[PDB]
Amino acid sequence: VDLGTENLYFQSNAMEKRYSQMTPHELNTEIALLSEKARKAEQHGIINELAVLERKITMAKAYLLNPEDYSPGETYRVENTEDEFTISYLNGVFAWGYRTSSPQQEEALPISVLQEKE
Ligand SMILES: [Cl-]
Repeated sequence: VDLGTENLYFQSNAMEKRYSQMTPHELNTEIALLSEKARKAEQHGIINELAVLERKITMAKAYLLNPEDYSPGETYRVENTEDEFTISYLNGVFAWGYRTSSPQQEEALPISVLQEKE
């Protein structure tokens, strides 16, 4: 068993544990540092790395938000897409629900990507 293929499960859990204990100021500092590294990756076209950093930023941003500001049963726009996502329930910093374009698939998205409808 090459459990190393699951490297990101352990990295992800460590990140979430770390962010869950941060103050808002610490999260803002983390996001600023990640954003500066992302800017550098973007300016050099290092796409893979830019994507890794942006996924971390999206997660850090979810820890700054308040899960109670999101409502089960409400439908939101998924940031940077033309999709709509209806929330089934919240757990941690994620909203479990489904996209109106794939209503047979329950799935989870960080609350930071849910935008109130316009
Ligand atoms: Cl995180």
